[PDB]
Amino acid sequence: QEPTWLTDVPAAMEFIAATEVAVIGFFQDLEIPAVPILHSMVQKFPGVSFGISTDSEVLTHYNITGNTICLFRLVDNEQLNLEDEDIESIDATKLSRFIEINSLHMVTEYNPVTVIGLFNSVIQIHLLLIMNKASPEYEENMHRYQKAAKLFQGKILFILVDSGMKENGKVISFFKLKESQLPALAIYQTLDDEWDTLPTAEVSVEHVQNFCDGFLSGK
Repeated sequence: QEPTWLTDVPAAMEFIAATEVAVIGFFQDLEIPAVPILHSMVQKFPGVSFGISTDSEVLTHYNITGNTICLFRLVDNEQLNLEDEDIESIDATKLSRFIEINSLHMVTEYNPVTVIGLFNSVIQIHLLLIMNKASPEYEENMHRYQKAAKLFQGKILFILVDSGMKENGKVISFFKLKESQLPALAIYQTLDDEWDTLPTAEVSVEHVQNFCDGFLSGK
């Protein structure tokens, strides 16, 4: 596949808004390795919209000064730049990992890569839904979790922790929760120590919303 050409500001915003995660190359000239490198990511990241613009007014709207590749994401309205020497010495693996790390969605799956992205968002409150992907109720619970995530966008990053995976045993045990108590919610702060849990949760929008609104209270 190939990146979509972006010729004006309304076309660019629309392109970025149509997708939870967009990656756009903003170039003052196409004679740099960033362009084919950017092209090569498309087939690799099927869940990302790739665009490209040389248009002056586009670059200006996004406050671009010189060759920059940006990742945009709905969930926290972020715009992350790969600029200057990052882009000068850009290779595919560095762009690849940058996209992996920072591809946060309305609900992001938890793994050691995404957690880096999650911890570096301006949003400092994280919610975990800890349950097993092989549960009967996984789909329904997840849909409802997605619905509640919309209610708190800009405020809380909704995350899924698949308890069906060994790697996640330690994160689950930090919150003093056991397998038999799942599905459960755990909410915490990136810069502060307080957290809370809702063991044996019913994952209804109302329950999730109440749990979040309680945590947000006062802070």
